[PDB]
Amino acid sequence: PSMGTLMGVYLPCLQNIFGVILFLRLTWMVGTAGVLQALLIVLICCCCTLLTAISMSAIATNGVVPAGGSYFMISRSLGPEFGGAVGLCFYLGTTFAAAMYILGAIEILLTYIAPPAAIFYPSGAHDTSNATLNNMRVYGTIFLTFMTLVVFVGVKYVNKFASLFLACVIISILSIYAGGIKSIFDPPVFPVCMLGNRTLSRDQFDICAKTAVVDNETVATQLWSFFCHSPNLTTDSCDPYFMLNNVTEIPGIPGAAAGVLQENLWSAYLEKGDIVEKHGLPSADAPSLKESLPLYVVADIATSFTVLVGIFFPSVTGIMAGSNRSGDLRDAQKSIPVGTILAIITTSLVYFSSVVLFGACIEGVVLRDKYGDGVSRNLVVGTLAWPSPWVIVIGSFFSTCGAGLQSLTGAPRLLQAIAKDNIIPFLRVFGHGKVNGEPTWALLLTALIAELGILIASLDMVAPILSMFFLMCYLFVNLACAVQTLLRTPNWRPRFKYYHWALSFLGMSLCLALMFVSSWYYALVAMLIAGMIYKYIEYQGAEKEWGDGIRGLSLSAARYALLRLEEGPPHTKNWRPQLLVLLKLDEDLHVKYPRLLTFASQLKAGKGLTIVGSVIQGSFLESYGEAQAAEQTIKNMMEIEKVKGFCQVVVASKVREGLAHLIQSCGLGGMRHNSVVLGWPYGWRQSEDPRAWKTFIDTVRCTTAAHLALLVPKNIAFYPSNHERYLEGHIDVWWIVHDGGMLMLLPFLLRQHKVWRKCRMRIFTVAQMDDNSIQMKKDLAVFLYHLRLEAEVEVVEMHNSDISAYTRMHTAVKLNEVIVTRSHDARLVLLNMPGPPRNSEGDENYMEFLEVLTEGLERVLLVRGGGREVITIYS
Amino acid sequence: PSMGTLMGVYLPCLQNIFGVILFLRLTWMVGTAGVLQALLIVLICCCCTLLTAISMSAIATNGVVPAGGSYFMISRSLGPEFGGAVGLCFYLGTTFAAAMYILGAIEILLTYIAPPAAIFYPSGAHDTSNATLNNMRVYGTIFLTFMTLVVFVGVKYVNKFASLFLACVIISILSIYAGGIKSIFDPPVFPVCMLGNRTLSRDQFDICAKTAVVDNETVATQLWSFFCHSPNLTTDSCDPYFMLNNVTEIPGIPGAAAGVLQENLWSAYLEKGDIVEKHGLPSADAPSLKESLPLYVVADIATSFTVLVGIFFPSVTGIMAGSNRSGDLRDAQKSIPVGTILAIITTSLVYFSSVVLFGACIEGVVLRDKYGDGVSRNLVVGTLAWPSPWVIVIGSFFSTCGAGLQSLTGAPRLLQAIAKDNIIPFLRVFGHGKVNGEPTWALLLTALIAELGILIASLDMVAPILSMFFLMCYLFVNLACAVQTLLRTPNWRPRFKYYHWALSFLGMSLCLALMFVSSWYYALVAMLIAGMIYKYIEYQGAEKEWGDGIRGLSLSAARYALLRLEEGPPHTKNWRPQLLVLLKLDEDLHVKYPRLLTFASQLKAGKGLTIVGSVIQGSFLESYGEAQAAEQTIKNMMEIEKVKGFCQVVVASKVREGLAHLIQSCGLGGMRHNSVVLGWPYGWRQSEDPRAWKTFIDTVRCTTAAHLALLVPKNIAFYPSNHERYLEGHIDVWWIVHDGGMLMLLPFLLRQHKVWRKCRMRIFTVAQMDDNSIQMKKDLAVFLYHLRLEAEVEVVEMHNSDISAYTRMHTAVKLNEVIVTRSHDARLVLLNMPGPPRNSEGDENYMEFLEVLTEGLERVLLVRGGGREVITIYS
Ligand SMILES: *[C@@H]1O[C@H](CO)[C@@H](O[C@@H]2O[C@H](CO)[C@@H](O)[C@H](O)[C@H]2NC(C)=O)[C@H](O)[C@H]1NC(C)=O
Ligand SMILES: *[C@@H]1O[C@H](CO)[C@@H](O[C@@H]2O[C@H](CO)[C@@H](O)[C@H](O)[C@H]2NC(C)=O)[C@H](O)[C@H]1NC(C)=O
Ligand SMILES: *[C@@H]1O[C@H](CO)[C@@H](O[C@@H]2O[C@H](CO)[C@@H](O)[C@H](O)[C@H]2NC(C)=O)[C@H](O)[C@H]1NC(C)=O
Ligand SMILES: *[C@@H]1O[C@H](CO)[C@@H](O[C@@H]2O[C@H](CO)[C@@H](O)[C@H](O)[C@H]2NC(C)=O)[C@H](O)[C@H]1NC(C)=O
Ligand SMILES: [K+]
Ligand SMILES: [K+]
Repeated sequence: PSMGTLMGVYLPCLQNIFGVILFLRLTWMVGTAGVLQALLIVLICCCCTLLTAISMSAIATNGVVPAGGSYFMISRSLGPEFGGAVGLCFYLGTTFAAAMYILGAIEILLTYIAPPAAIFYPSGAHDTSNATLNNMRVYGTIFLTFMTLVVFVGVKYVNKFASLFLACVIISILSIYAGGIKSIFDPPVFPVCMLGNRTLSRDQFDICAKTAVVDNETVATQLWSFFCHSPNLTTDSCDPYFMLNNVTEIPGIPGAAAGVLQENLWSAYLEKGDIVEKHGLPSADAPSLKESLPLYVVADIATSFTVLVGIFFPSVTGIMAGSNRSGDLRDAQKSIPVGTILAIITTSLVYFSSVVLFGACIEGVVLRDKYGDGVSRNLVVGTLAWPSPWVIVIGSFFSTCGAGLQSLTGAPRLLQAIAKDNIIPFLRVFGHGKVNGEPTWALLLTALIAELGILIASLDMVAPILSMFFLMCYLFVNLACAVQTLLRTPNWRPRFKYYHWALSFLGMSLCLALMFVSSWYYALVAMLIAGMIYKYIEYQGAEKEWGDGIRGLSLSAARYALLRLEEGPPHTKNWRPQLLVLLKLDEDLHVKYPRLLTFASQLKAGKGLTIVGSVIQGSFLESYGEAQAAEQTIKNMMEIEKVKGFCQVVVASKVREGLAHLIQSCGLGGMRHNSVVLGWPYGWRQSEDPRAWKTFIDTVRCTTAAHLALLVPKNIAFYPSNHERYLEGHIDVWWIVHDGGMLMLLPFLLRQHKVWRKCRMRIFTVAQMDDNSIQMKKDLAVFLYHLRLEAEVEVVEMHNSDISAYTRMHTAVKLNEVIVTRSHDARLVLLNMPGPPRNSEGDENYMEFLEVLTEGLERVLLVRGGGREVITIYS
Repeated sequence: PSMGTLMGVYLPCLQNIFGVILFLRLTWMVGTAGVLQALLIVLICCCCTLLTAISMSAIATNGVVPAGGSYFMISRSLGPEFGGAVGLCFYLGTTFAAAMYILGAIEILLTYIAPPAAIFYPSGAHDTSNATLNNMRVYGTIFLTFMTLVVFVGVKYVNKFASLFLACVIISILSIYAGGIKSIFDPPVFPVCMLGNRTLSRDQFDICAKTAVVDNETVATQLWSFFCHSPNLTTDSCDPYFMLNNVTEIPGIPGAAAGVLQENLWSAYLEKGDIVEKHGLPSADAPSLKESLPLYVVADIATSFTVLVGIFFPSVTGIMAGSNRSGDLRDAQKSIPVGTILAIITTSLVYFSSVVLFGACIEGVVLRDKYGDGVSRNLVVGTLAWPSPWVIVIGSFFSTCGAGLQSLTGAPRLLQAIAKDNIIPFLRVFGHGKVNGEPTWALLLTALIAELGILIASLDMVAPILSMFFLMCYLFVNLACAVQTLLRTPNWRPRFKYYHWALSFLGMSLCLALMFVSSWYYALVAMLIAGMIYKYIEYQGAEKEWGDGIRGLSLSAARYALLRLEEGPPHTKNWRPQLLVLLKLDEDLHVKYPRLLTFASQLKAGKGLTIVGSVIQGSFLESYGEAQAAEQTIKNMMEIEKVKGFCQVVVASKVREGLAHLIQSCGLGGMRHNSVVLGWPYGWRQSEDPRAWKTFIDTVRCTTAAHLALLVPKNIAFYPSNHERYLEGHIDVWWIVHDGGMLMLLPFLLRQHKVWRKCRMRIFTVAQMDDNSIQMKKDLAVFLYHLRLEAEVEVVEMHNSDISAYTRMHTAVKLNEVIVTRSHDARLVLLNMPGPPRNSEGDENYMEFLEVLTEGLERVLLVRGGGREVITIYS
């Protein structure tokens, strides 16, 4: 591990991000859309790329930066899914970028260097735009096969050629800028011929004039014959437009001044078939024939803001190239982000400055002319260069061929990596390699896809697909980062100093909008294939890890949610009850109190969680069938009571030991239960053995030991069935000094049912004789009215000296008289359960008085909190 | 509950589905696109509607069909979510349908019945198409407020007017078809004026001729003056086109023959500003001035297939109207589907037949003329009617006004219902109602939205928005049905005889494509708002049911997945191991064998679930802190071993009782554990108490009683840490007569780790002397090669007479000698664990001899299945 930061990540990213659009389709961009819109487009693309770089840096800061490429980092940081989709998108982008590079190199070879090097000439104006496409296809396939053979046998020569090509691009840029600086003092002389208001083409004729002077006489020029098909100057059978307008010679490079910048500062789009047009030149109007149109210059494609953005976008892709040597950096956590960001910044600055230079040095005629038709078949960008345009042409050609080489040697690499990681089946056969490791069948697949792309044979028509794939990958990386940060995933801590999920969300939205505005059907199909591959990967993973069923990807979801649930710290406010239900089974293996199940169902109304549990005496090794039958019958009984939950039965030797074990064993980590529901012991005096009720008390102690809310309804046989409706009544809630957090909440949560909806609460808190409640009543009423739940509230009590719940037998009947006289007709009574016996011997007399505390009442529901259970909403 | 099927669901659905597009913009559809394309569009729309009807019928067959409207049915059948989104989409669709109906009524009143009833006249050709829009806005707002007041005070009159309007529509259709039949014998005389190839407008001038005969002389007509601005026939200062063509009187209704159908059988689109043209009429070519263009007929909008589909789609919406009276049908499960399907079928048949009639009776000129400009300002559809066009005009006007009334009285209904169900907060204030129940502020909201829609003031520009909302609702209902069926959700049993999830998926795809092809930005914004409201509803539900945190919607997901997990029947093939880990804690509350955790981590490699458990002796009521500390320290220790799972600690009085309870208590319903991992007792002879090892044996019995796979590694101290890598070795697997299902699977699952990846399996199954294994070796090799996992396989054994695992002490050493000689150098040894002791007294000597099977060996991993455990992949 020994590599610098400039040599490790800066230079490779710089050479990858720079491309051929800068040398072929940037002056056209500035000319056809104006300086302001050009800067706007560059700014938008730079913004999405920079936000994606921020997200990539956040990814690269997390973890330990596993060695090997850039796909491995994303896969390790974002799970097995979100890696296959982005991997395939990147692969398709690389394999189409190779084809685009081949097409650009072929174009440079054909229209600039050696025009005679053509197979099928486009003879005649008829069917002009087919021979060029056929030549493109032929040369593309020949170059593709030759370069596949070149990258087959040897690769290290290509490896050093990479630095060669970077040097070529650098010298090209410096040449351009030196020429731009020289343009201040004295510009090069590259005249352009002008006819009326439109522009001619100088490649065919020689002199830009109507009539010339030869042999001491005035004679019509070659332009006269080529435009009027009449070698006699007296004929008038040609276009009236030529005889109605008059010719000039405009300097192709006027210099770098303010006026030239002001002239072409505004947008001027065009439609296919129109003529690139000057703005400030005088000209009359007249019709024209159809034979003269071939001897003009014409826009080859309809131009628009969206189309221009789509064409320009590939000129900024290549951000993720600064991770191919991730296993070699001396400092992985630091070098990658700063290097990537600096590379993006310097490319953006060069783009801005070059756009301004083109706007302020070349007029709107040359810039709006692809292929340099208006200027002697010459490259427009090379007109500015200092020594000569040929250095620019050679540098562009070498850089384009080299970029094709790296793309074609890089796509099989990640295809083989994805294949060897074994997440998609057929990639397994697509994965085999040579003895050293160089791919041997994936190269054929990428060659076939590159040939398919070349078959289109149009540089402008291929760039949008490249843009779609790269934008789609960027959308997934941004979305993954944003969601992972927001929803608290474990093992995701991007300790980067300038990261925020809002930035990732904003970049996602911005260049999602870019992806859709550019082309909606390509975006739609890309999204469909990405979603399909994501779901297929998820299904394969579920089949592999789990029992290989259609239920696997539900078990996976449950496990993933339960693992997410561990990161958060418990607990905040807004306490809600979660119920554990304890039942007793008759000697005939049948339930005893289904009304308790009905009550538990109507309290939660099908929300939250409920775990019904039971205990069967006996050994486990000889009573498995009994437990298996009891679980099934409890499951059947729960279905008819409209309660949704889970069941559990544990065979044990001691029933109280089984209950104690069930107290904290039910539920998984974080998915626990919050409260316990247990019944009342009926006829304990009838039974002679204390064990009929002592176990009861024991359970309470455990519920106090585990800090769990305890609910013990009494007279469950009188509780209403799930069918009997109620039309009128009053639910009394006798709040006392403590545990008021939920005593005012249970009526609110229970009101949301078809049974008790008609009733109204009658909270009747005690008014101790020590201090009156004139203002306390107002404060409590204000607190109730501030919350959603509100009802009649009063303050009344008979005595305060008696110490019942202060920290004591007469105080039981003393309050019982008031309760019975004031709440005899109430439908239901919420009441605070007292504390457990102080010592072990205090149990008996305990059971002595709680029942006379509820003697005479029909229905009571004793409640104790024994925990923290703070509440904020509603209550 | 007493209602028929024709009066309950057929007639209301028929009345709702028929609209104003049929009477205003259907002849235009047939004229501008041709019969074939019209039939194709109608077929596509009918297909999506019919598939949505199939899905709706499947929904209506499930459950008990809860009473009240149609929103309640969807909400009950598809959960609280997917109901709010579709509810809001339906509400917006209805409140824009009201505006569209108002606009259609305004147009009918303005351009057909009383032209003078205008406020802002469009004087002059300048700014012509804005005064009409202003008139539309003024009349729209005045009738909006008037109709809001009408539906405010009284509604019963509107209720009977509904049947009135249905009768009006029926009589209108009957009149149209009677006129179509009459067209066979003798057609009505409605001449159209023709100039050359283009068509004039008869509303302004009177006679369609060049020069008339008056006062026994030849005098130029009013057309001469209105088209040449010269009351003298000798002038020639007007359009040359008029002087080079002719004038004819083409019959506007030629009859119903084959030739007329053939003439307009092909598509003919047009662009905005163009003139409708006859196809077979001869005419010369000449230029024209700009003063004559106003005295022609012009297409008011650019026409295309997509635009025409978008305009036509609202003419089929209204399927869900056959569920408003759901709480009153005599038979809910049967009447709704058949009635809805029959209504859709009869509407489709009427649409097809009327399209064919229009194609085969009316020429392509007037059909392509909106507002009937070419025929005396007359409605085109009313030209065919038997008595007179006025009956059609009156019926259309009354039907449109009534449709607006029902839309405006229906939207507040479901708005109030959604508000009262309390799923979105501000709907609470939007929900207040009068004493009877009629809404009082929701009506204000829908009135404002309808006013906003009318502000557009264009019938064609409003229909696509309705189409988008209705299609979005249909997309959600179809997607919900398809996913609900596929993922085996509980409480979803659509017992309909003609339902299949493939149909719902196909309809979803088809009119998702419709929604996107019509307009992509409207579709995008609709999807964004639907997704946002869905997520907001989910978040609010999580906050309400759960502890009101950002973790709520993860608990909800876990619960929902575990509830889905119960429906499926266990278990299919492809057994996979799920581990429960048993640990012993030192007296100093510290772990003993972290190497066991490392082994459990490398065996699963972060897949499946792992539930570590422990047991602490003592009472629970006084040892809570010990358990709380032990759980935390085990959680800390698990993190460094790269194992992901859950922990559980249970305080108990008997350690073996705690283990027995932990056997089946860990995990929830369906999220259970499949196998148990327990260590080996070291130095049992050193200990005098049998409980040091007897408990061990006891655990095995429980694992046999619960039918759970048992794994007991020996010499765990020598097992490698997850850091020490291995370069060479051999993992011996000594398979025996039984339990071969996973003995060949454990090496395959364990191979996928960075430590054991270098090793290779050496399966060495026994070759009993009873029968050779020459062909059995070939069969086993074929079975291995068929699966992914394969390795060296041999057959060897020293004797077969000895009965070791047949159902016995010398047979231990007899096999031990062979094992030690043939597998001494192996890295790891997989071996089949024998059966438990036959009786209780057979435990001791049991522990006597198993160890001689492992005597001398370094690492052994004894395995027993004790279950079913069938495997299909790989193995
Ligand atoms: C030749 O180019 C210029 C500008 O189009 C014209 O030549 C002279 O300049 C003015 C400006 O148009 C003309 O109106 C004069 O008639 C020209 N002659 C002078 C000033 O002596 C002229 O318009 C062009 N030639 C033709 C035939 O159009
Ligand atoms: C260039 O000069 C011509 C006059 O020779 C300008 O006039 C346009 O001529 C074309 C051809 O008939 C018309 O279609 C346009 O409508 C004319 N433009 C008008 C009338 O504004 C032409 O605009 C000039 N081009 C520029 C200034 O870019
Ligand atoms: C209608 O008749 C005209 C001749 O009066 C046909 O000719 C068209 O004329 C316009 C106006 O100049 C041209 O733009 C078209 O190109 C002509 N079409 C031809 C020559 O085929 C016109 O086609 C007729 N339209 C029909 C039959 O639909
Ligand atoms: C307009 O009408 C005249 C009618 O005279 C057409 O002239 C045709 O040729 C001679 C000369 O009048 C007549 O005998 C024919 O009967 C005329 N009609 C036909 C169909 O041949 C003239 O061709 C018409 N111009 C059109 C249709 O553009
Ligand atoms: K690039
Ligand atoms: K309708």
